[PDB]
Amino acid sequence: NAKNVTLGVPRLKELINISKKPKTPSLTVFLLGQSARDAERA
DNA sequence: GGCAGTACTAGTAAAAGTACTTGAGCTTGATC
RNA sequence: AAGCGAGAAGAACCAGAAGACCAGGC
DNA sequence: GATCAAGCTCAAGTACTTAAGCCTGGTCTATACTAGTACTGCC
Repeated sequence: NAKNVTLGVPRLKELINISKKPKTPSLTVFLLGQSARDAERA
Protein backbone atom coordinates (compact mmCIF):
# COMPACT_ATOMS: atom_id res chain seq x y z
CA ASN A 1 0.00 0.00 0.00
CA ALA A 2 -2.22 15.35 0.00
CA LYS A 3 -4.38 13.08 -2.16
CA ASN A 4 -4.46 9.29 -2.31
CA VAL A 5 -2.96 7.57 -5.35
CA THR A 6 -2.73 3.85 -6.05
CA LEU A 7 0.90 2.77 -5.77
CA GLY A 8 3.00 -0.31 -5.27
CA VAL A 9 1.99 -3.84 -6.14
CA PRO A 10 -1.68 -2.86 -6.72
CA ARG A 11 -0.75 -0.12 -9.18
CA LEU A 12 1.70 -2.37 -11.01
CA LYS A 13 -0.97 -5.07 -11.17
CA GLU A 14 -3.42 -2.61 -12.74
CA LEU A 15 -0.78 -1.47 -15.23
CA ILE A 16 0.06 -5.00 -16.35
CA ASN A 17 -3.51 -6.33 -16.29
CA ILE A 18 -4.56 -3.21 -18.23
CA SER A 19 -7.70 -2.85 -16.15
CA LYS A 20 -10.58 -0.75 -17.40
CA LYS A 21 -11.59 0.86 -14.09
CA PRO A 22 -8.43 1.99 -12.25
CA LYS A 23 -8.87 2.23 -8.50
CA THR A 24 -7.71 5.88 -8.47
CA PRO A 25 -7.89 7.24 -12.03
CA SER A 26 -6.81 10.89 -12.18
CA LEU A 27 -5.94 13.66 -14.63
CA THR A 28 -2.86 15.90 -14.43
CA VAL A 29 -4.35 19.00 -16.04
CA PHE A 30 -1.79 21.63 -17.10
CA LEU A 31 -2.81 25.26 -17.61
CA LEU A 32 -1.54 27.42 -20.48
CA GLY A 33 -1.27 31.14 -19.71
CA GLN A 34 -2.50 33.51 -17.06
CA SER A 35 -4.75 30.75 -15.76
CA ALA A 36 -1.49 28.89 -15.13
CA ARG A 37 0.11 31.83 -13.31
CA ASP A 38 -2.70 33.39 -11.25
CA ALA A 39 -5.14 31.45 -9.06
CA GLU A 40 -8.47 33.18 -9.83
CA ARG A 41 -8.65 32.00 -13.45
CA ALA A 42 -7.27 28.63 -12.33
C1' DG B 1 -27.67 -88.20 10.17
C1' DG B 2 -30.87 -84.99 8.62
C1' DC B 3 -33.59 -80.76 9.68
C1' DA B 4 -33.95 -76.50 11.22
C1' DG B 5 -31.80 -72.53 13.87
C1' DT B 6 -28.36 -69.53 14.08
C1' DA B 7 -23.56 -66.48 13.52
C1' DC B 8 -20.38 -65.34 10.08
C1' DT B 9 -18.54 -63.86 5.21
C1' DA B 10 -19.46 -61.43 1.57
C1' DG B 11 -21.13 -58.64 -1.78
C1' DT B 12 -23.90 -55.09 -2.96
C1' DA B 13 -25.16 -51.06 -1.79
C1' DA B 14 -15.19 -11.34 5.03
C1' DA B 15 -13.30 -13.25 -4.64
C1' DA B 16 -12.69 -10.49 -8.17
C1' DG B 17 -12.61 -9.79 -13.04
C1' DT B 18 -13.64 -10.61 -17.84
C1' DA B 19 -16.22 -12.43 -21.59
C1' DC B 20 -20.38 -13.98 -23.68
C1' DT B 21 -25.34 -14.11 -24.28
C1' DT B 22 -30.01 -12.35 -24.12
C1' DG B 23 -33.45 -8.89 -23.89
C1' DA B 24 -35.00 -4.39 -24.65
C1' DG B 25 -34.99 -0.03 -26.97
C1' DC B 26 -33.50 2.72 -31.26
C1' DT B 27 -33.20 3.22 -36.48
C1' DT B 28 -34.86 2.33 -40.93
C1' DG B 29 -37.80 0.97 -44.29
C1' DA B 30 -41.78 -0.85 -46.36
C1' DT B 31 -46.86 -0.80 -47.11
C1' DC B 32 -51.56 0.77 -47.32
C1' A C 1 77.05 -63.56 -2.30
C1' A C 2 74.39 -67.61 -0.22
C1' G C 3 73.57 -72.90 -0.51
C1' C C 4 72.39 -79.45 3.51
C1' G C 5 64.95 -84.11 2.51
C1' A C 6 58.61 -83.30 -0.05
C1' G C 7 53.33 -79.90 -2.78
C1' A C 8 48.25 -77.28 -6.06
C1' A C 9 43.29 -77.73 -6.11
C1' G C 10 37.00 -82.85 -6.76
C1' A C 11 32.07 -80.88 -6.98
C1' A C 12 29.67 -75.60 -7.81
C1' C C 13 28.62 -70.22 -6.24
C1' C C 14 13.07 -55.05 -5.14
C1' A C 15 10.26 -52.80 -4.11
C1' G C 16 6.09 -47.89 -5.41
C1' A C 17 0.97 -46.37 -2.29
C1' A C 18 -2.01 -42.49 -3.45
C1' G C 19 -5.09 -38.94 -1.62
C1' A C 20 -6.60 -35.73 2.14
C1' C C 21 -5.76 -32.93 6.35
C1' C C 22 -2.72 -30.62 10.16
C1' A C 23 1.61 -28.42 12.18
C1' G C 24 6.28 -26.05 10.75
C1' G C 25 11.06 -23.61 8.34
C1' C C 26 12.28 -20.82 4.75
C1' DG D 1 -47.57 10.33 -44.38
C1' DA D 2 -48.05 7.33 -40.52
C1' DT D 3 -47.64 2.95 -38.36
C1' DC D 4 -45.70 -1.46 -37.84
C1' DA D 5 -42.09 -4.85 -38.32
C1' DA D 6 -37.38 -6.13 -38.65
C1' DG D 7 -32.72 -5.42 -37.70
C1' DC D 8 -28.98 -3.53 -35.02
C1' DT D 9 -26.82 -1.84 -30.87
C1' DC D 10 -26.19 -1.34 -25.95
C1' DA D 11 -26.51 -2.71 -21.14
C1' DA D 12 -27.11 -6.02 -17.65
C1' DG D 13 -26.73 -10.58 -15.87
C1' DT D 14 -24.53 -15.03 -15.40
C1' DA D 15 -20.79 -18.21 -15.63
C1' DC D 16 -15.87 -19.54 -15.74
C1' DT D 17 -10.51 -19.15 -14.42
C1' DT D 18 -6.63 -17.70 -11.50
C1' DA D 19 -4.93 -16.93 -7.02
C1' DA D 20 4.40 -17.11 -4.73
C1' DG D 21 8.40 -20.83 -4.38
C1' DC D 22 10.54 -24.70 -2.61
C1' DC D 23 11.47 -27.50 1.99
C1' DT D 24 10.46 -30.65 6.85
C1' DG D 25 7.47 -33.69 9.98
C1' DG D 26 2.83 -35.92 11.75
C1' DT D 27 -2.11 -38.86 11.35
C1' DC D 28 -5.95 -41.12 8.78
C1' DT D 29 -8.46 -43.71 5.09
C1' DA D 30 -17.18 -45.69 3.72
C1' DT D 31 -21.28 -47.51 5.86
C1' DA D 32 -25.09 -50.22 5.72
C1' DC D 33 -28.28 -53.78 4.36
C1' DT D 34 -27.91 -57.45 2.76
C1' DA D 35 -28.07 -62.29 0.87
C1' DG D 36 -25.78 -66.36 1.02
C1' DT D 37 -22.49 -69.55 3.58
C1' DA D 38 -21.42 -73.04 7.29
C1' DC D 39 -21.85 -74.51 11.65
C1' DT D 40 -24.17 -76.70 14.95
C1' DG D 41 -27.17 -77.70 18.02
C1' DC D 42 -31.86 -80.36 18.18
C1' DC D 43 -34.34 -83.85 17.08
